[PDB]
Amino acid sequence: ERRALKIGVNGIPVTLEPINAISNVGPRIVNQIFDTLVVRDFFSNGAPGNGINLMPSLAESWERIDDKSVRFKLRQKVMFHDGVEMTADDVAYTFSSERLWGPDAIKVIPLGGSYALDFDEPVVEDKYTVVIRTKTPTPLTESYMASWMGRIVPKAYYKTLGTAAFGNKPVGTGPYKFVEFVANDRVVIEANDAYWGLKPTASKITYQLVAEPATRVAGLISGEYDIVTTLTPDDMALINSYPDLETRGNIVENFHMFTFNMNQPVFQSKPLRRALALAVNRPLIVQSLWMNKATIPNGFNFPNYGKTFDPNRRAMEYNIEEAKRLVKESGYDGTPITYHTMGNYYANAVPALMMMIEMWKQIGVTVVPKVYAPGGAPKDQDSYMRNWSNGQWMTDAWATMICEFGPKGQVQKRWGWKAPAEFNDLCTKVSQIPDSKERFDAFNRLRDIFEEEAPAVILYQPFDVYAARKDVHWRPIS
Ligand SMILES: O=P(O)(O)O[C@@H]1[C@@H](O)[C@H](O)[C@@H](CO)O[C@@H]1O
Repeated sequence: ERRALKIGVNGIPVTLEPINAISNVGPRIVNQIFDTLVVRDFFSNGAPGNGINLMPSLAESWERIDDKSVRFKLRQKVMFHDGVEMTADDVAYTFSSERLWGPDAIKVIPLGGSYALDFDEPVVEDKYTVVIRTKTPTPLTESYMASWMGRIVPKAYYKTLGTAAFGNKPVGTGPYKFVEFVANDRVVIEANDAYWGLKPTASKITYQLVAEPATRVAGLISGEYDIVTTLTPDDMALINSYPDLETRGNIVENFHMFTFNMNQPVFQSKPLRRALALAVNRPLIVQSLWMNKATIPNGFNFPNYGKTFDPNRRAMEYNIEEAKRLVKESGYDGTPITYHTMGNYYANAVPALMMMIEMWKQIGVTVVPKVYAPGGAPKDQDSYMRNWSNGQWMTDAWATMICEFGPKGQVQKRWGWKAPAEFNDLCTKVSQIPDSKERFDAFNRLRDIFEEEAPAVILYQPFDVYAARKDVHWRPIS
């Protein structure tokens, strides 16, 4: 009654440490190894899978005490995979200055600080009670605990190994336990029948990298894989013609983009970045490669932001006249610019790049594709243009404009974006004020600066498609 599942995936994460595994490919694995304190109810308030009401998980209950503090009462007798009982000490360590948000924690969780709330040190009240605290007020704590930043780690084991080594031999509380990790190849996990929640329904899960999507489709058809990920609308007709198979597709709260290494002289200033942005004909790409199923957002602005979503914001601009003028102004040499892509790790990455290369040729810029294999990513000094994505992981516009593009983020710190001082001051501002017209307007000003500066260029939200045998009723791919 419990099958061993074989899952053909687009990629494999670089680690299984849950924060450092945040990517398009990590969470589907780490969400089976680890649990959170609370979980989102994806079908609350009539939502078709993107609901936000919070429900108990490792925490049986919780109470917001004040604008800075939330007490969690933990489930008792929850076992980590190595037999150690989870306690409030583990939860406190998970959100500690040492592990997550303090100064030295950046050396090993590079993005921990940028993706953290303004935490203060947790307080352990007793074995099963912990208080999560923030130095300044925020309403986001509880929902943050249901996010991909909330996965609970075992303090003693993790601290002994350290972040990096723990990521190669992870121990969690989740329904599946670690068996093996081969970089750029596979992860195997097995049923944890000591799980505190519903008994696992699969005996084992193997996530196998299959880089080419047509090979993933063919492996589903042959029975080599039970489930495959990261397909496109074009694959659906063929798969659905097999009575034993099916596809599922939906718009995801994630956007595809391209971005720049702004430490490189050719992109240190906005003119050539903005020229490349203004020449992207998004409706043509969507009609050609996505069967008109991918969604083009009106800026860095998504409905899940709730009170900081602007439903009346203007479209992102397409203006080849202005693009040509900026190519001339920038002083651009005609020298080819590389665009690195890890094959089709992002669905339609290579065919979308080929369409954009032609769009860029029409404005006088020569862009060359550099298609590489997993593990073959270039050193930052050899990177110029590259593709990326951002998952919109909070019900607030703080993520990902501030997380990724704010003064504490990687776009400014690692990739060298010298953002206007006004942008960094508005990032600081929205983070210290509550939902209101000043906050809503500040996000619209950040969005405008983002478009004028072009540190990245938003393409669209992909229509994500997965496929599986109909007789495989549980699919651990999100
Ligand atoms: O495109 P990727 O697979 O690398 O994954 C990105 C992360 O890098 C990013 O940290 C996060 C939040 O913005 O969204 C995605 O998961």
